[PDB]
Amino acid sequence: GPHMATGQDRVVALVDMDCFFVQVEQRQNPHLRNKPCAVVQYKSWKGGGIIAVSYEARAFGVTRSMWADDAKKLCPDLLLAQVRESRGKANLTKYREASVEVMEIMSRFAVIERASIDEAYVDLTSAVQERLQKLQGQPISADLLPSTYIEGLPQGPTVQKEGMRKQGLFQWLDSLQIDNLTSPDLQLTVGAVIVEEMRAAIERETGFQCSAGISHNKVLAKLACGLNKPNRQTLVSHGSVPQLFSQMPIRKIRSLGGKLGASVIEILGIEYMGELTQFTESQLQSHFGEKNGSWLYAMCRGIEHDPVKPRQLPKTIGCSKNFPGKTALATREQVQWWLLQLAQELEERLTKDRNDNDRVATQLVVSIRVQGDKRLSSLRRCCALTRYDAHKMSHDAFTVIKNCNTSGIQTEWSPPLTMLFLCATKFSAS
DNA sequence: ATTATGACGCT
DNA sequence: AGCGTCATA
Ligand SMILES: [Mn+2]
Ligand SMILES: [Mn+2]
Repeated sequence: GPHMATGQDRVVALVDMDCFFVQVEQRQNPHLRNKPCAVVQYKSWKGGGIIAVSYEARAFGVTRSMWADDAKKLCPDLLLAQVRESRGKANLTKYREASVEVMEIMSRFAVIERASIDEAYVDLTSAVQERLQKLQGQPISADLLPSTYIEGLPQGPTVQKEGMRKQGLFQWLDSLQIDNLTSPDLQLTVGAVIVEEMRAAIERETGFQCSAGISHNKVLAKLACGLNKPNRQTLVSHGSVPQLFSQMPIRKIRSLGGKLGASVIEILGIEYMGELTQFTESQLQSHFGEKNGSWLYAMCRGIEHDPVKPRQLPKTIGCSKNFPGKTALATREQVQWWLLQLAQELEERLTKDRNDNDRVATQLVVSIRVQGDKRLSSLRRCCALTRYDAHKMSHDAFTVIKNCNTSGIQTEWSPPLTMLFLCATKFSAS
């Protein structure tokens, strides 16, 4: 245990915007503020599909992946904002641009890894070292942590939520050894001070509220972020992990929400993350492979080494559209019209990207789905991307897929297409 | 008939 | 390269 690496070398934060597309719409339209509201795409089919939900609306049981007509049954006064439509399809440009606003603010504090349209990881290790020296070994005042929860506290020997939060924070700060500049708990605490500042800057400069997690790695930071949403941040210390994990369903951990997580549970006969500690690393590797087993063995002990990648920008720019049920594309001209629609939005986004970010895509991926099939994608073919023009891209896309047509006559398309996807990839500096 | 994305791992 | 998994609004 002298040599037992603690996995406490880094301070990592995860910042995630609260109900993000909803906040974007509420900033634009003040009538939606502090109301049960949701963001919907399309409208004809069952009122449209919900993709974001305000906390007021979640109180009524409204969720994402709910049809708006069904959501209105739970919440009759639900207000709805519609995703823009351009060239016959949902267009997410407003939310992508809002995301850039937030990411550029975070980048003033540290290197960030864009993890989704509305969240980024922050490696704060260096910022913390600097703030620690600025500090002088003064105590950290509760006043510097006005929206911070310390997971696991208060504990040991009032019934208000904010009262509980301060109780826990006071116990944490009372215990801290601010004397030691290499203390991991102290380092997390200064990390949280910086994230309060970052979150204040995001709200001041965009109007958007967010939550955050602070811990020693990405998985714990992501988990921490969720603990006290909305508009709060949570510090998960190395020490808080045994109790936290002792009743944490395995599926709650990032990457375990799917088939792998289900196989951990079934094969091992366990339910909670903490139960993993009873297996040897070799045992876990035998069941889940070398990489996953090593990852699980360390992760259940609160340790993970995945770095925060310095990447603020998406690696791919894609445009996709489903043609569900009876709207499936059964005609050549239909297929070519929609490929052009997709290609025109792609050209628009690619040109904007080239101007803002000094880079050019070099590969065009074309993906389709066929009726009665499978899975999200039936077939994925790549071809060169040499020019940002929609007509070339759409013609090229048709070329690589046109032989998928089992149809006897080339005017018809069989079996009908239920999805088209164009994705630009393999960016190079330009 | 959730839809529209976007990253990463496997072979 | 093409496929599959996991994730987010
Ligand atoms: Mn969010
Ligand atoms: Mn998110």
